[PDB]
Amino acid sequence: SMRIYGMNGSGNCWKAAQILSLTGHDFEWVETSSGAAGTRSADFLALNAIGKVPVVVLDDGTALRESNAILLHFAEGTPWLPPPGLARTRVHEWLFFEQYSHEPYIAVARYLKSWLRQAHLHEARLADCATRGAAALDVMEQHLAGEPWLVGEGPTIADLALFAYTHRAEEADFDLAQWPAVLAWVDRVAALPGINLIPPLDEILP
Amino acid sequence: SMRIYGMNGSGNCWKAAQILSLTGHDFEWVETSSGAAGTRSADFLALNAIGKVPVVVLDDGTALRESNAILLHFAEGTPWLPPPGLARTRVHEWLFFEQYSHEPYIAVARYLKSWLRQAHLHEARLADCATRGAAALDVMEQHLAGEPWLVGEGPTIADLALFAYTHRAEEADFDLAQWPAVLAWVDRVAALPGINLIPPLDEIL
Ligand SMILES: N[C@@H](CCC(=O)N[C@@H](CS)C(=O)NCC(=O)O)C(=O)O
Ligand SMILES: N[C@@H](CCC(=O)N[C@@H](CS)C(=O)NCC(=O)O)C(=O)O
Repeated sequence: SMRIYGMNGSGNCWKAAQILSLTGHDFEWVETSSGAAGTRSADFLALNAIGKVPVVVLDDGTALRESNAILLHFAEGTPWLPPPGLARTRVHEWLFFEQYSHEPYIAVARYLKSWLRQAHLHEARLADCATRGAAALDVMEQHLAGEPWLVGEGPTIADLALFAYTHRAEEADFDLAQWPAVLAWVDRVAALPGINLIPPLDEILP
Repeated sequence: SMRIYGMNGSGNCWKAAQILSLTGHDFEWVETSSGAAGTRSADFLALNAIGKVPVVVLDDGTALRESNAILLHFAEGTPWLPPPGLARTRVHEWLFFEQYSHEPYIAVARYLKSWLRQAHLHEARLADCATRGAAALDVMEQHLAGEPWLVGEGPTIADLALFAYTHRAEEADFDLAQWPAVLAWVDRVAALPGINLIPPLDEIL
């Protein structure tokens, strides 16, 4: 039976659970810690040498890693992933934008401020995050002011990939009211059948 | 005719030029500055709101961005990219690992040290790059010690994506002799027909 190794509250892990649920796959969740008892354990590194969650393990033992690769793997042949061509390429562009220009600022600031509550250890990092995260939101705003979805005329895994952390941007100290087209898109994605939100970290973390 | 907006010496821009030449596409290179005269100019931001090179613009006006998306776009239907399935997923995994775990350390160290020659101004960051870049090479080494290519039995865009900066790792002060499987793989990729190396940055300056 299929397993997701993940951390409760993680947007990257949410991507994996969300696409599995959207595409009709049953799975077992395995709560995995950070460090020698989890992501840096012998057993885990045997699944993923990179030492990161999410990892999805198929009933045949195959271990899949990288949240955006997991989105691509399970969305293949569904309306969540266009076929090769311009639309698929536009999806790819947003997924690499997400990993390079968005996640490292939004997800990280949320982690440091609302998960660890270590704002004080990362003043420099956090100011940079605030600036570069705002720039990533500006890119999303510019696009979503003119089209309601990231690609083509309907939702795709590009929307899922950027929704993962953007829907919880308040925990990274971003006020989405200042990016009204992004806010409207967050609401549009949240209203889609089958989409679930990450509850507030304060309510799910020990 | 097709254009590539890029920076000479850039590994990410090399990915675009390299896949276009491997797949038989002629292109015009357009050198693009960093900042108001290039990547942050109004004309360039109209092509790519992210304000980053490479950008590939087709004759019909279509502007493509993100070096790994550009690899995916032009490799589709060629031996460089398998059709959907497990091997194709393995390719994706390496492309995301490259962007998240490898490029931000190896490409950035190379740029700050060997392009800008400002190592003295980025101490904490470059120490972090040295540590995390080494970890990324360890992942590559563990794989490549057991097989010659990143995915399956032959070269794919996974190899191209990782080769782009790894082949010039010496400019970020990584000695590839210390990762012998990665060293062997760099030579293996470099020997494929039509693969061109990025010239040393000291020849470009
Ligand atoms: N590029 C990866 C990044 C995943 C990632 O950063 N995972 C984190 C949690 S959100 C992790 O496993 N932390 C590393 C550790 O604890 O060692 C992806 O999108 O899957
Ligand atoms: N994820 C991008 C990264 C590209 C990138 O970092 N390009 C830099 C090269 S210096 C850039 O254009 N930055 C210019 C700017 O931000 O103004 C890709 O792979 O294409």
